[PDB]
Amino acid sequence: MEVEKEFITDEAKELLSKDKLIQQAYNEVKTSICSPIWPATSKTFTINNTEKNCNGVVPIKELCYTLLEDTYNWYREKPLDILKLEKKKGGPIDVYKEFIENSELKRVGMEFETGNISSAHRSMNKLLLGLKHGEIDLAIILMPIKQLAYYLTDRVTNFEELEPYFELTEGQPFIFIGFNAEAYNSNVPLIPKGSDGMSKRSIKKWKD
Amino acid sequence: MEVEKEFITDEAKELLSKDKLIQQAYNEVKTSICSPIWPATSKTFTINNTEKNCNGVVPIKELCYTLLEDTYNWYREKPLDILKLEKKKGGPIDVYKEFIENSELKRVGMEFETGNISSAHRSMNKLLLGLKHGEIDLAIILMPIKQLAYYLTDRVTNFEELEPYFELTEGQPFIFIGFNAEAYNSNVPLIPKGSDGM
DNA sequence: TATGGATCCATA
DNA sequence: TATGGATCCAT
Repeated sequence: MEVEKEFITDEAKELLSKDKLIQQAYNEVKTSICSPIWPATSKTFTINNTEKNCNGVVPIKELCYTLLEDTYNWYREKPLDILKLEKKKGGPIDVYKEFIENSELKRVGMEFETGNISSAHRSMNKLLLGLKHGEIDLAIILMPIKQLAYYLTDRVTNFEELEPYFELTEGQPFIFIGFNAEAYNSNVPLIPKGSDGMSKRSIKKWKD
Repeated sequence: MEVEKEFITDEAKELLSKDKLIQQAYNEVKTSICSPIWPATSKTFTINNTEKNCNGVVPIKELCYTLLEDTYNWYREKPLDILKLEKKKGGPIDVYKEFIENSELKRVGMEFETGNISSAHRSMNKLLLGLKHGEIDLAIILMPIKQLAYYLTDRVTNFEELEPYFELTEGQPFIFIGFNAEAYNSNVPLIPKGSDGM
């Protein structure tokens, strides 16, 4: 997979230039998102382009999550205190990791959005909320770009469609990454939808 | 239909206290939202409570829009300049109306959310964007409360689920209103569904 | 009566 | 075209 579009707030740029732990986080994220391939035996991600919305989204994230969790030690389902404890309503964050080096600690929250575009607004607000309540120091949202999404389940989150709203995270450190396949072709197999595209891996939950 | 819950940012409270144009927009929407009845012969909104999520959501909004549009003169699908003109990306706002009186104009935008709860965040954000850009002066969101939603299509916007995010509108004039059915009864007809997604 | 999602719809 | 929406799913 390749990263083709990115939006970095000014606040995230400042941390990205001076801060080594943030620098480290970003690198683990980029490398993880560039890792997905299709098919499994290939060295790049090629997507079937026979027709509009022909592919399901589930399997596309697998290799990204595996790398973060198993090679980089990020956790899944970290709940925010403002939600679990105070409001007692609202689910957790997709991915999370604490980066420590001597006295320094940096907490990063991230959501890899492949749901409907409307869900991304939710992920965005949810990260907004943990940033404003001091629970995370940087927020990251990963999603496909529009070109890629043309061949995915209809209406999934795409960079270009969320882009007019990026402006609502100003004043906070946030990074938006739009990924695209490295090739389009109808020789490759279709990513399955439904149960068949379902992940069957055990996930590294924060509660462990 | 009844209005059962409401959250008014302190900024909207001020306006609702001082502004007549604002009070008028408010009473209009309230009257309209209290509009829906079921069945069509009834004087109130009765909802078939046979099973969880047994009713569809479309025909619920009908009578509310009708009053807004036909009686009160609000306009549907009003595009925002930041999106249609500047960013050149994005859809319009659901209901809009200009309150003009003397040298005064009050611009109100409103979203009647019956889509997935996730959508509600899109609506909230789009209305925050119009507020931030000075295109509207008050933003309002109407949604079912959880009790009523329980009988509607699974996962539709419900007051209580959006509630933890109200604070994201802080500093802005906003109004969230949650409506409920006047009664529940298994003898009234089911609100039909469509064939969306799955 | 919990909650993030995954999928397809209809009208431009 | 592009966009808001509706409908069930999985844990």
